[PDB]
Amino acid sequence: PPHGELQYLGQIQHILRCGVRKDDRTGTGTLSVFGMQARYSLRDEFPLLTTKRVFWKGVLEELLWFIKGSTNAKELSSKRDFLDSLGFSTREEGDLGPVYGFQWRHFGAEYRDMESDYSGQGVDQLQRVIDTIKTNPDDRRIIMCAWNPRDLPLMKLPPCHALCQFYVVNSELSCQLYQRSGDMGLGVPFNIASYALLTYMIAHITGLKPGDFIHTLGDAHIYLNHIEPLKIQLQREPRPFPKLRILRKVEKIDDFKAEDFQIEGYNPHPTIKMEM
Amino acid sequence: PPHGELQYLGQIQHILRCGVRKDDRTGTGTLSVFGMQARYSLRDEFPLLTTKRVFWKGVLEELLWFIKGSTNAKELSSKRDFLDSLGFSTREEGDLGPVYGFQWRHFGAEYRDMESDYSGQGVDQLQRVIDTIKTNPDDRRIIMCAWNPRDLPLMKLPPCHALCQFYVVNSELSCQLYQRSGDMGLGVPFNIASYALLTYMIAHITGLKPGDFIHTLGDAHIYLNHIEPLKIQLQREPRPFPKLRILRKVEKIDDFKAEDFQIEGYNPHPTIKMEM
Repeated sequence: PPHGELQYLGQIQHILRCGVRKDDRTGTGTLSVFGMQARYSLRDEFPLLTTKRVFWKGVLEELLWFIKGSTNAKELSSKRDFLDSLGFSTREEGDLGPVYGFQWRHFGAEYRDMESDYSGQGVDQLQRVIDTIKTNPDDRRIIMCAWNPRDLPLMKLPPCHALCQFYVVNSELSCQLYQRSGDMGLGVPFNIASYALLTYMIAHITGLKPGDFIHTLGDAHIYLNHIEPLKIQLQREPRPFPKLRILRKVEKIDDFKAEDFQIEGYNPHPTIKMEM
Repeated sequence: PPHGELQYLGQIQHILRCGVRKDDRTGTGTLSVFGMQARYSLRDEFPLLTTKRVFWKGVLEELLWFIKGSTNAKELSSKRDFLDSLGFSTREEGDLGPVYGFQWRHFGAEYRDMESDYSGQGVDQLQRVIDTIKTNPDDRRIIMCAWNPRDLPLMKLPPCHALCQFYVVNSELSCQLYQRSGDMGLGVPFNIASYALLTYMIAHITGLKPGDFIHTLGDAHIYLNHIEPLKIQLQREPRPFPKLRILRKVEKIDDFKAEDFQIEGYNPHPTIKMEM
């Protein structure tokens, strides 16, 4: 049964062979393919890519900050145009505005500052997911969306960047992430690990077992400057994925802490430095 | 190069072989797989399935009614629980409430009745798509969403049922539809034809050529009562897809009429009656 990272590598190769030159907002050209999908088993394995070292502690710490609903850059620990819409003095103090996990936990709420009490304000998308999984696991609407923060100033009712759908059958929790664009070199590996981790978390608090992570892309692209390192990455053979262990029984999504998680059996190839 | 309908047939076969029993809101069991994708070329062909006759005039007429933004059932020509939320006398007169194409043309507007003037109210998702294609064809946000009408009474900020993303490169317009659930027997063939048609329309008014239609599903399912007819459908060999012809030059999406369209070379297998 073939290693799932083989799908990611096949996608990179497909884009290098059949992608077309397409310009992005940031000047930089890309090689682009529209519409792709890969499926990663979460059953007794965790799809942290092995053809280069992925910084999983960073992935974890950023996901926890998302889960908190924080809009304070200071709060994002050691592990873009949107800033122009902010005031100077609030920006200086680390206040990002109503972005990222604010949308997950207070979707539609009116933002005051990064220190305001938003309890009870807006839709808690994340708790809605967890609650639906418990009240009706057959539901087809177990959906959570994220917005690129730069979009929120630009227009009325901007589309999401990412739509994440959960699914339950036979005691297994699966997750499908649709992303309108994905950078294959940097973003995608990170997003895979990040949503796979979220799925492990939610499965843990709802008493289910992780099933599959399905990653679907709109504009799947490779920045011109990542072409040569990706060509080299394609020559590396994947190693069996590692396992992820959750180290205590946790009951609410807000109680998880970075120390609750351990990776084991992770044997990646060396780090590839890709330049944003 | 293999016939694209082969993908749809492979999906049906996959669900029959590997799908699991899953119950749906309507009682009825289904065989379910989470996460699938198929790609249909629109380049000099139109993916109207050939392994059974698809009612394309109905597909066309319903899409035109959507495009109109109509909420009047009477207006939907010859070719569910949500009604319970409506008043008796408005319902009787055919007024469906702020549903279907109302969302496409007046997203977020406050609904009065089916005869009110909504010009200038809400976000015109469809014109926004067309406008972005003309102002920035590289954009990754060329997105239009549809909601299952039954959801709008149920909750604050319900998720979409369908997210449709367009993409432009080299003078070609492609479309990806993500659907959170798809009934393989009835819904999917219809949705394929419907969004492929929309893509032809938009391409025509923006001066592009149709590229690919990508269909992505969350809960891809087969109702228990469709199993035996689908098993028989799987034994039929697809015939080359037909072509679609747009018969005059049309400039605005609202000007299209059912008579502007002709199918040619359509040689389907006989009709399969699938019972909703």
